Amino acid sequence: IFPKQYPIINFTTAGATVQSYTNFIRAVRGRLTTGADVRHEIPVLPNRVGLPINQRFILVELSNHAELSVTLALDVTNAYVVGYRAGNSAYFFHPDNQEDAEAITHLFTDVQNRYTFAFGGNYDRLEQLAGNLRENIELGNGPLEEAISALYYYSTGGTQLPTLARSFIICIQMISEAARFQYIEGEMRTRIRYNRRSAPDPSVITLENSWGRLSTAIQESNQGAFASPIQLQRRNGSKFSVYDVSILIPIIALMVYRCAPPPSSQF
Ligand SMILES: Nc1nc2cc[nH]c2c(=O)[nH]1
Repeated sequence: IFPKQYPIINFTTAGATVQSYTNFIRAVRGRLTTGADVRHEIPVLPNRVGLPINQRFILVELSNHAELSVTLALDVTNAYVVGYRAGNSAYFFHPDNQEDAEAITHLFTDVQNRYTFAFGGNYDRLEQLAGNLRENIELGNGPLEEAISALYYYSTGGTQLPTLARSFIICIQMISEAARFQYIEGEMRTRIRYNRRSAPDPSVITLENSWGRLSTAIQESNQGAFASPIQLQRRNGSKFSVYDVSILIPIIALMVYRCAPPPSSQF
């Protein structure tokens, strides 16, 4: 066995409800952030520069309403889905650097088959493969159910890259993005609430694209005041500017490490 297995969080699309979903998201958030290091009341993700391999990844066990199981590997430093496991085969996205590649080799070391995609796992690449943009890809418990099915069957011959990519895009938003933004969590919650399945509107997309920007601004903000007005998008697509972190507090839940903690008065 591998010395100390990474924490595993489970979820199932079977009898999934708003409650179970909320629990899942809160659990993920709790495993990502150590609780400590919060800038302007918002918790920050662990700094990779000094983060040991053992406390680098979080496993997410996704099960279908038809005995299908798949396990995603979440990068604790940015809630980035690095890869997944199905049956006895592990698939990882092409790393952007040797450092991460070195870390990736520690995932699912007990599988018989390991494969590394030539393409990256970032939205821009995935959308090209899926032949569909996020704004045209539906989200919800249903789509998620189908997503798990595709991912699992990839290791058996189903393959179909367009579908495979689409599945990833779905899982990422419903898990990673949901844990990142309390707002996105709500969107998914409403969808599950009414057994709905719909594509994400502008406001959601913009947030996903601006996660890094926001994290930076909030950390380099003079006591909450942003150094420059950040433009965001509304549900109808209309743009608006944000000047203070206060407005974003109930929206964003987690931020990626950017600036080094100043006098850390952690009390
Ligand atoms: N792999 C991957 N993970 C995440 C997590 C948030 N956004 C993304 C993304 O675009 N790709």
